[PDB]
Amino acid sequence: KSDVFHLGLTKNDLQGAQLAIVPGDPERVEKIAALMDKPVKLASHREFTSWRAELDGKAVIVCSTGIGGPSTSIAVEELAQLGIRTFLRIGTTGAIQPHINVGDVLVTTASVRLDGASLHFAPMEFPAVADFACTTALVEAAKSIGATTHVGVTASSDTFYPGQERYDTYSGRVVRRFKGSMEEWQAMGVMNYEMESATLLTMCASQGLRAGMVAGVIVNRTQQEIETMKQTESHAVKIVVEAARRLL
Amino acid sequence: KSDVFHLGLTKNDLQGAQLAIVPGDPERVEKIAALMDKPVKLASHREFTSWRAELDGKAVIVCSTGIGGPSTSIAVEELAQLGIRTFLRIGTTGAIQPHINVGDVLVTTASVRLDGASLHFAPMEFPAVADFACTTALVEAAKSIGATTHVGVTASSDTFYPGQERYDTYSGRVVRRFKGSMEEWQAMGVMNYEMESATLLTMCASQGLRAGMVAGVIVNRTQTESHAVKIVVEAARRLL
Amino acid sequence: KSDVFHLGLTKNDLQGAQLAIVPGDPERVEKIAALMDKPVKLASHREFTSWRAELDGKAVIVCSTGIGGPSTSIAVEELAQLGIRTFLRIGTTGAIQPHINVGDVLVTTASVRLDGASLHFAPMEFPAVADFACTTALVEAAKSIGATTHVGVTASSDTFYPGQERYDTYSGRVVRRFKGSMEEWQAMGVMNYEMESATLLTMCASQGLRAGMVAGVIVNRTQMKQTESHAVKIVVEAARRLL
Amino acid sequence: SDVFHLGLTKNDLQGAQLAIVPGDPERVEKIAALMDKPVKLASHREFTSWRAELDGKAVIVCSTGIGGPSTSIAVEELAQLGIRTFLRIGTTGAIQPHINVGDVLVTTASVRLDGASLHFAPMEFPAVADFACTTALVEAAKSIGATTHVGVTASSDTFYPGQERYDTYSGRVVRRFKGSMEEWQAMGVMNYEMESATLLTMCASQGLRAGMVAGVIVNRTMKQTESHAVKIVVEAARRLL
Amino acid sequence: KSDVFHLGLTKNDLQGAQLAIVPGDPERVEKIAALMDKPVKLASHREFTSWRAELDGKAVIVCSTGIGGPSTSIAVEELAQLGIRTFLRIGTTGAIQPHINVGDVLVTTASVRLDGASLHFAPMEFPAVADFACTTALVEAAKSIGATTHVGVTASSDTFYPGQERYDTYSGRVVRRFKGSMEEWQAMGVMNYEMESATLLTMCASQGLRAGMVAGVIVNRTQQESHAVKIVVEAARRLL
Amino acid sequence: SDVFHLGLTKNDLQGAQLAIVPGDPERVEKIAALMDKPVKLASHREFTSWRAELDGKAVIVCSTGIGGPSTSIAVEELAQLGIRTFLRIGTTGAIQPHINVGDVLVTTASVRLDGASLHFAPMEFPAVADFACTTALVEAAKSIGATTHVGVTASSDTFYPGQERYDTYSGRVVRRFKGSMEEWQAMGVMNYEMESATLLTMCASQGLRAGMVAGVIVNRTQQEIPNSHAVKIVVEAARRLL
Ligand SMILES: O=c1ccn2c(n1)O[C@H]1[C@H](O)[C@@H](CO)O[C@H]12
Ligand SMILES: O=c1ccn2c(n1)O[C@H]1[C@H](O)[C@@H](CO)O[C@H]12
Ligand SMILES: O=c1ccn2c(n1)O[C@H]1[C@H](O)[C@@H](CO)O[C@H]12
Ligand SMILES: [K+]
Ligand SMILES: [K+]
Ligand SMILES: [K+]
Repeated sequence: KSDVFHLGLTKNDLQGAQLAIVPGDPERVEKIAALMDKPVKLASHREFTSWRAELDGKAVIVCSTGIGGPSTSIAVEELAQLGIRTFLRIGTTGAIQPHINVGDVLVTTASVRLDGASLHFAPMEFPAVADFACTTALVEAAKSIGATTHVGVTASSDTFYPGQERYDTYSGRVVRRFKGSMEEWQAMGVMNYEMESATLLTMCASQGLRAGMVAGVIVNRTQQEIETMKQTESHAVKIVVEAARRLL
Repeated sequence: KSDVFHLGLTKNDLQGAQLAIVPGDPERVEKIAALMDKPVKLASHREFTSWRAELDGKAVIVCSTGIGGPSTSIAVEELAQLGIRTFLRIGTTGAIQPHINVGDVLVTTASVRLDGASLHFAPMEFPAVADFACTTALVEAAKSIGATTHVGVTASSDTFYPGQERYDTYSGRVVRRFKGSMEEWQAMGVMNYEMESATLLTMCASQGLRAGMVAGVIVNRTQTESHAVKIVVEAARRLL
Repeated sequence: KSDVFHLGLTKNDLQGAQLAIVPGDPERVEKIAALMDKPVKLASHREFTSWRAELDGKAVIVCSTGIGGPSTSIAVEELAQLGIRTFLRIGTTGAIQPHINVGDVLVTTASVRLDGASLHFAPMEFPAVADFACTTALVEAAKSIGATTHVGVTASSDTFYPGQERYDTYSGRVVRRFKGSMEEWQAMGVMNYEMESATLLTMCASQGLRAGMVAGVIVNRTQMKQTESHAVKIVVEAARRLL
Repeated sequence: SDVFHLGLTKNDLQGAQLAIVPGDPERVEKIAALMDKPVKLASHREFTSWRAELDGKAVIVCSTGIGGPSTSIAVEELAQLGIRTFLRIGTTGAIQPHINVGDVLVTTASVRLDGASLHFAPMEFPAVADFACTTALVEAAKSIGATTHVGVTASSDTFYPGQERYDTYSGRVVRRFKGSMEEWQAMGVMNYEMESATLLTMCASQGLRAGMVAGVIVNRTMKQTESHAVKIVVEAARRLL
Repeated sequence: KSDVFHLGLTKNDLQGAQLAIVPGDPERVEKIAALMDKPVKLASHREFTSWRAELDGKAVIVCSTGIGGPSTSIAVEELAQLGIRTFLRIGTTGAIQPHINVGDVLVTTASVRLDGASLHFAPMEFPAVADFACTTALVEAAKSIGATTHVGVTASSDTFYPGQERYDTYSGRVVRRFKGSMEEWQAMGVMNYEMESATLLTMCASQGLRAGMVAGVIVNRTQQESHAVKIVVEAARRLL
Repeated sequence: SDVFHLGLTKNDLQGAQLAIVPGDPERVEKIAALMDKPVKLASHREFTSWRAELDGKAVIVCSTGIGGPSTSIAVEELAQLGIRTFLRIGTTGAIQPHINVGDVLVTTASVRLDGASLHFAPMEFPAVADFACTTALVEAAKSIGATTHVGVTASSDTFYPGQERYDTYSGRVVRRFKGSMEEWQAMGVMNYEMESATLLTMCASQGLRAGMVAGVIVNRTQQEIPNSHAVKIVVEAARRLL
C-alpha cells in the first residue's frame, strides 16, 4: 500500500500528522524520532526513510529528503499530498562567516537560490523565504535550548563542490559563475552553504505550505582547524524538535 | 550643512539615530514623527523629507523615499552613511488575495523582485528578505493593537501599471512578461503589490542593514493609514 | 475631480496640450514654464508638479517626473491618458568621457537600459531609442543657440551609486554585474549616466509616443547655472519645432 | 590581402572611409555603377567588394551576406582597412498595415533578435543608428520624394521562426517567438530584416557610424523599389563624405 | 577509512577500477553487481550504496547516485577523485513519444538541461552531450542483448512533478516556464524525461570524463499520466 | 522556384534526401566533383547548389554561407525540398594545443554561442549531432586513416570577439567573451566554427538528421589567423547514410 509514488506511505500512516521534520540523511531520521514519544519506522525507499512519532501527544513525521532540491521536491510534494502542511528542515552545515563558530546554530530566514528545482515552482524573482511562524518557533526553541544562534541568509547550492567554490576537486576548476562567489556571498552577509533550502523554501512559500530551516555549524570554511560534530548535531536536532512543539 | 549628496543632512542632525522609519510620501513624514517625542523637521530636498523624533530617550529618523526603487536606493544609502542601521518601511497597499480585506495590515517577510534597483546590489538569486527582528517587532506591534494581520510575500514592481498587470491604461497592453502575472502571483500566495520593498529589502539584507515592512490595505485588486502608522512606531520602539 | 490617479489633473487642465517638457525636479518646473507664454500652475502631488504654458499659441505642459524610472513611468502614463503624445526630457548631467566638458550639451539618441521599469513595457531586446523628430529638433535647437553638443548613447541606471560604479558608499562594494562597468561603457562610447531615460525612451518608443532627451553637462567624474539655462532654452526651442 | 575574408588591402580602398553594405553580392556592382569610376576589387565567399567615386572621394561597396555573423566579418575587416561609416541598404518585410510594398524605411534602432550583437555589447545596449547617417538617409529620401517611414526594425537571426513564419517544414514556432509579430506590431516596429541589430550594435559600441535604409518587398499583413532605396543610400553617402 | 567525504570509500577499495555503473536507486546496486564476477559490497552512506565487481578480469564499481543532479554530482566527483574516468548511468524513464513502448530501451545522445547542477560546471550554452564511445558501446550492447532501442535526446528535470508537467499534485499548479512544456519537447523529438542525465553528461563532458546514459521505459506519458541492466553491463565490457 | 532563396524545385533534387552543406560557395563544385554526374543547379546570394550521384542515389551539395542565419535558410529550404539528412563540412580553428592543421574534427555537440539556435529551441536544448551521422563520419574517417578528433565544438555568431580574437579594429572583447577561450579549452572543447550550433539545434529539434565535420586551418593556442581529407570523409560518410 502507498498513496504516493516514492515514499511508500499512506494517509493512515500519518495518523493525522500535519508537521514533518525533514533531515537530508536517511540515517538521521531514527535519531530525530528518538527525541519524541512512541517513534515507529514507517517506510524506507531510495533516500526516503520515514518515521512517525508523537510530540506532546500529536502525530509528527520525520522523513529524509536525500541530498539536493530534486529529491527534496519529491519528499515535500508527496508529504503534502499525504496531508503535511508544515516542514522543518534540520541540517548540519559549514559556515562562511569568520564570526560564526562551530557549535553555533543557524536559522534561515531566506536562501540564495543557487539551485534548479526552485525554478520549477517560481521564477527567480520570487524569494526563497521561510515561513514566519516556523522561523519564530526555531528562534524561540534555540533560546529554550541555550544555543548561540545566528539568523539570516543561507546560500543553497545544487552542488557540494563548484557551487560552494571548492577547488579541492578532480578538475580543480570552478565555472565563471562561481569564481569569486564565496567572497561575494560573505560580503553580502550570507551565513553558510547547504543544498536543500532554496528548493524547500521556494516550493513551500509558493504553494501555501509552511517551511523553516535550522542547522548546526560543524565546520567553518574560513578557519584552519576542522568539539564533537555529533554534539552540534544533537543541539540543532533538539531545537528542531522543540520548535515543532510550538507549531502543532 | 550636508554630509550626503541628496538628503541635505549631517550626522549631527540624526543625534545618534540608528533607526529610520521610511514612508514613500514626504507628506506622511510629519504625521509619523508626530506620534513620537520631541518631533522636529530636519530637511526637504526633492522627494526626501526628513524629521527626527525620540522614543524612550533614543533618536529616531523619519525620512520619505519617494516612489520606486531608484529614489529609495538613494535615501537608504545616504541614511546608512549617516549611521542608520535599521529601516522600517511603511506604506499603503492594494491586496491581490481574495481574503485580504481593506483595513488589514500586511507584514512583508520577503518580496518578489519585479524591480531593477535590487539587481544593483545583489543578483536575482539573492532573496529580497526582511530582517527577522524587524519582522518580529512589526508582527508583535500589530497583534498588540489587535489589527487583522497577514504575514508573507509581497510583489514589488518598478511600475504602477503594466508591472501590476493593469490594463486601464493608455495602450491597454501589458508586455508578455507580465501578461497573466497577477493570477500567477495570486496562486503563489503573494499578498499584494507595492513599488519599493524589493529594492529596500535586497539592499539592506546584502549590506548588513536591518529592514522590515508594514503596509495598510486600502483597496483590493480582485484610519487604515493611522493603524499601520501606530504599528510601525510601536515596532520601532522595540528595535532601539 | 482628477482624471488620473497620481498627477491630480483633468484633460481640461491641459487645454489641448499634446507636448510635455518633463524635468526631474519639481523646483525646476516653473523656471521652464516661465520661458513661455501664460504660465499657470496646474497641480502639485508627490514629485509631480505640473504647469501649463503656451508656445506659439499652443498649450504646452511642464511636469516633473521625480527621480527614477518608476515615478517617470507614472507621470508619462498619466500624461498620455490626458492627451500628451510628445515628451521632452530635460536634465543636468555628469559625463564619463574626458572630451566632454562642463557647459557642453548632450542629446541622447538611445539609452543603455540599466533600469527595471523599461522591462515592464518591452523586452530587453527592444531599443531604448529616442524619437527622430524630437532628437532632430533638440540637435537643431542646440545649433541655433551655438551650444557645444554631443549626440549619442547615455547609460540609464536605476541607482545613483552602484549602477554608476560609485565606491564612495556605506558598503564600498559594487555587485559583480557593475564591477568594471564604467570603463566598459566609456570604451563603448557612452556619454554619461542619468536615471530616467531608459524608462522614458522605451515606454514611449513601444507605445507610439514621441520622446527625446537633452542634458547640460555640469560635472565630469573623469576630469552649472550657465549650463542649466543653455539646456532649458534648447528644450523650449525644440518644443516649438514639435508642436 | 590585409584581411582574412575580404581579400582586400588598405591601398585597394584608395583612402575610402565610407562603405555601402548591401546583403546580396549581386547587388554590389549595381550600386557601384551608380557612382563614378566603378572598379571591382574582390570576390570571396559572400563578400563582393567594389570601389567607386562620389564627388571625387573613394567609396566602397561591399556585400555582407545574410545575417549578423557574416555582416560582423565584413564590417570588422572594412574597419581594419579604414572604413568609419557604414550604410546598409537592404530588403525588408513590413509588418505595419499602413506601410506599402515599395516604401522606404529608415531605421533609428533595432530590436536585437540576433546573437552577434551580444558579441559586442550586452543586451541592455541599444542597437541604435548614428544620428548623422540617419539624418542623411531621411534627407536623401525627401529629395527623392520617397514614401518614407522612420523608426524601429526587428532584426532577426532567422528568416522563418524569428519572423513568426509558420509556412515551413515543421510548421512550428518556438515559444519565444509564438505571438511575437503581433507584439512587435503593437510596439510600432515597422519591419523585419536580418542584419541591422548586429551592424548597429557593433558600430555604435566601437565608435563607427552606421545607418540603415531598406525598401519594402513584402507586407506581412516591385522592380522599381530596389533602385529607389539604392538611390537614397547613394545620395545619403554624398552627405557623409 | 574514506578518501572522499560522502561515499565512505578509499582509492584502495576500488582495486584499480576506472569505470562505474551509476544507478539512481541504492537498492539496485547489488542487483547490477551480481551480474558480474566477484561482487563485493563496499559501503552504504546516505543515498550512496557502492559495490565492486569484476568484468573480464577488471575492477568495476557500481554506485548509486540518489535522485537528482545534486546527489549525482557528489557521487561522480568523489568517484572521479578515486580514479573513475568512465560513468554509465542506468535508469528508469517515462517516454513522451507515442511510438516508444513500455519496456523499450533508450540511449541518450544529449539532454535538455532542465536542471540546476549542470550550470555549476558549464554555462547553459554548453551541450549536455554523452561521450561518443560510451553511446556507441550502449547502442552496440543493445543489439547484443536484444531490445527495442531508441537513440536520441532526453529531457532532464530537477523535479519529478512540475518540471515533467505533472498536474496530479497538491497544488495542481505548474509554473509558467513548464506550462505546455511536455508538448513542446514532444514536437522537438525529445524521447523521455528523467532527472540525472543533464548533470551527469554536462559535468563529465566539461571535465574530460566519459559518460553514457541508458534507461528502461517504465511508463509512457502520452497515456499515463532487466534489458537495460544487461545492456549497461555489456556496454561496460566494451569500455574497459 | 519552390523556395524563396535557393532557386530550386523538388525536381532539381531528383529524389535526393541527403545534402552536404559547406559554408563556402566555391567549395560546392569541388565536393560535387568527387561524385558521379555532378550538375550545377543554382547560384543565388551565398547559396550555390549542385546535384551529384553517389552509389546510384542523388545527393545535393549546397553552400550555407557563413553563420547561423544563412545556414538556417539553406537547411529550412532544403528540408522543404525533401532533404532529411545534412552533413556540414567546414573549416575550423583548433583551441587544443596538440590538434594539427589538417586534422579532421567530428562534432558530437556544440556550445551554442549563436543566436539562430534559439529561434528553434530554448538554450537548455542540446545542439547535438544525429548519432547515425556522427557514426558515419567517424567510421569514414578511420576508413581513410585520417587524424581525427571527436567531441564538443564552440559555435560562434562572430569570427572575432566571440572566438576571443584580439587582433581587431578595437582590440577589445566584450565581458561575456573575455577569458572564454581558456574556459572552453579547460572544458575540453576542441575547436571554433560558426554554423554547427544553428545546424545541429534546428535539425535535432525538427526530426532532421545532421552531422558536422571540419578541417583545422588554424591552431588558436598559437595564432588568431593562419599565415582534401575532411571533404573525402564527408562524401564517404554520405555513402553510408543514403
Ligand atoms: O522578411 C525579410 C525580407 C528581406 N530580408 C530579410 N527578411 O532579411 C534580409 C536578409 O538579408 C534577406 C533574406 O531574404 O533579405 C532581407
Ligand atoms: O518520469 C521519470 C521516471 C523515472 N525516473 C525519473 N523520471 O527520474 C529518474 C529518477 O532518478 C527517478 C524518480 O522516480 O526515477 C527515474
Ligand atoms: O576560426 C575559424 C576558422 C574557420 N571557420 C570559422 N572560424 O568559422 C567558420 C566560418 O564559416 C568560416 C570563417 O572563416 O570558416 C570557418
Ligand atoms: K538525492
Ligand atoms: K521617485
Ligand atoms: K551569410
